[PDB]
Amino acid sequence: SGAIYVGNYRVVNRHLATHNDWANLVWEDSSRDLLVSSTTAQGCDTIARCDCQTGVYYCSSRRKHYPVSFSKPSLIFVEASEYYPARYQSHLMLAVGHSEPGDCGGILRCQHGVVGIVSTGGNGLVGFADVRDLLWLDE
Ligand SMILES: CS(=O)(=O)c1ccc(Br)cc1CC(=O)N1CCC[C@H](C(N)=O)C1
Ligand SMILES: [Zn+2]
Repeated sequence: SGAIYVGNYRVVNRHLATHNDWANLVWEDSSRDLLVSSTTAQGCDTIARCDCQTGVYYCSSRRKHYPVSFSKPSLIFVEASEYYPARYQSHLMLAVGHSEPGDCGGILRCQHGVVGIVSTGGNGLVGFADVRDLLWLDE
């Protein structure tokens, strides 16, 4: 579980969004597994605007942060689940690192700020849904 709080926005995995998130919906994209809802309180997370391919992510199944090299956002095939049929997830980045069900929502950060959140994984890999192209989160 986990979310990004920037300005008047909350960014969470779309498959884990709550009733409040859907009642206060700003934007959602099932192909990216992302949903953004509005908040009354102000958020101070900084979003990175870069093309970093290294960073650090939070892994809740280990209560630890790990450094990773990750790929550029692209379309990657993702297996069926209680949340989605089999499909290509877009804007997804892969890294070699530990992740297991329950880890979605962990933040990936580089020196510039928040890069994305855990969205997929398994087999010694971890997948992150990128948020660096959503320029409107800041303004
Ligand atoms: C594939 S797994 O070994 O069950 C796993 C491992 C790590 C992590 Br983080 C998570 C899982 C499950 C997984 O990737 N899901 C379920 C939730 C929605 C995801 C999606 N973006 O379509 C796909
Ligand atoms: Zn960066």
